[PDB]
Amino acid sequence: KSVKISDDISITQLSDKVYTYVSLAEIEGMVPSNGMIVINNHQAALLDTPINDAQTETLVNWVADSLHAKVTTFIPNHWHGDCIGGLGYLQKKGVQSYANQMTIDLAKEKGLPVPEHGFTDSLTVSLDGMPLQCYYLGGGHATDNIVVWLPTENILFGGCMLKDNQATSIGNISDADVTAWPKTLDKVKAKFPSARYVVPGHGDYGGTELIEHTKQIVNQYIESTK
Ligand SMILES: [Hg+2]
Ligand code: NA
Ligand SMILES: [Zn+2]
Repeated sequence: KSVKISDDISITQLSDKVYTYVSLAEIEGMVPSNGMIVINNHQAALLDTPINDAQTETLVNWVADSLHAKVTTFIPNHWHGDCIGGLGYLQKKGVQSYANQMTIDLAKEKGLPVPEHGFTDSLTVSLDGMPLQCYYLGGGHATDNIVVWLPTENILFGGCMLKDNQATSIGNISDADVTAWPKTLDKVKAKFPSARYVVPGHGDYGGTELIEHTKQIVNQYIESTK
């Protein structure tokens, strides 16, 4: 059940420990972005932030006030705004961040907020006992794009690397590695055959079919461009 927690942010529960939110932002489009909120021992991990500090603040305050958990952790999918737009506020709030080194480096050269701990292959952050496993399986939608697996929950936040079942466009391929994209998706499917829920960057979530679907979109793109 979708729960509007603001006129722009709405949250939806997938399990007792996991929630996926959608924040909307006018830009391009009044586009909607997805992210997660993983809770344990009154500790929250925000996975991706809303387009900015304002939205981010609203969400974090809702997690506290409503979910009765304090966001102490943050992991961005990659350096794009719908991933780290609210990192500044979080840092202001004292949040520990982890991200692919690639992301850290890009945000850096981009004068963008910088996640503070950087990993290169894979990493597991124990959200007070709860494992949040991050993996860099290759380039996709963005060169630095990662996925975060919640083993205990069997939930994959594949991020902006996966498209919802209704999607039909490859999207912004400005920072994408098109040719790598299909192989990454291959590694992802193979790596999480147990995905109960697969959550993408924009749109509704589903199951592992989101992987094969995104891969259909990309391969077709690669063919359209004979
Ligand atoms: Hg993202
Ligand atoms: Na997001
Ligand atoms: Zn992006």
